[PDB]
Amino acid sequence: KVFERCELARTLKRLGMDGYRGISLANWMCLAKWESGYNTRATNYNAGDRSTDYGIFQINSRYWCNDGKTPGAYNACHLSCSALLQDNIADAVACAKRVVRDPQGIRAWVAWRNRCQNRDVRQYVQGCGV
Repeated sequence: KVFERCELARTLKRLGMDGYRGISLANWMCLAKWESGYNTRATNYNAGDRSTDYGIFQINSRYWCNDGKTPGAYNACHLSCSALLQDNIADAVACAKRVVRDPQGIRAWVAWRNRCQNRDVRQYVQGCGV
């Protein structure tokens, strides 16, 4: 599923992402935008270290979900990476919250540091009714 901007903003709000661990909805929107273009099916194999990024938030298999093919990996979200490829993003959201409960918080994703951090992300949620 490729979410439309405002559709995603309201879905994320309903899921309790607005201000979760201090992270505004617009930050999550900015993150999803750059990680996948709001696409829940997006995947990216990382030939460098044998791990794969999954879903709308491009969550990595080395530590967050289990795909059985990443060496010495962990499954902190305790989900099969398949759960991160569903149209329904409830599981991906559960996992993104798990990610940010760690010290780095939203900084866990480098694309967020590159495209969202210290930027005006208000545009992401404008007119969405959130």
